This record gives sequence, structure tokens and C-alpha cells, in this order.
Amino acid sequence: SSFLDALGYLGSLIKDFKRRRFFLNKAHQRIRNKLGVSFAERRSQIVSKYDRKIASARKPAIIVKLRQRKEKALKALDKMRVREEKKMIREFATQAA
Repeated sequence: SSFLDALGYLGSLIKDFKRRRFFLNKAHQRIRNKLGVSFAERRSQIVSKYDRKIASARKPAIIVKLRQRKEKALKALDKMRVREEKKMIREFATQAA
């Protein structure tokens, strides 16, 4: 009987399990939302910055170099996005482990 009425301790402990998991999930989830919004705004900023010059360039070398610089910036930010997302998945998996 000492064990049996000590067996109830499962309920609180499993509640702590599922609850703390909910805690970790929402923490990672807001991390993901924040970083995704970060990437989207970085894109919008860079594309607007380059399109302001693209709108009135009308010179082949200038417009082509502006497009090259914009594409390079987008490629760098894109590498950032992909490495971030893969490492975020790996991070959340490490958390769960």
C-alpha cells in the first residue's frame, strides 16, 4: 500500500512531461516565426534598395551590375535562410533528444 499510494506520483510527473514539452515546442515555434519574418524583411529591404536604382538606371552596364549585386545579396541571404532552417531543425531535434 505504501507503494500503491506512492504510485499516484505518475500523474504529476507525466503532466510535467507533456507540459514542459509544450513549453519547448512553443519556444522553438516562436524562434522559427521570428527568424522567418527576419528573412522576409531582409529580402524586402534588399529588393527595394536595388529596385530604386533599377527604376532609373537605363544604362546597360549600370543596370546589369545592379542586378548582379542584388542577385549576390539574395544568394547570400538565401544561404543564410537554408543553413538557419536546417540548423534549427537539428537544434530542435537535439532539444527533444
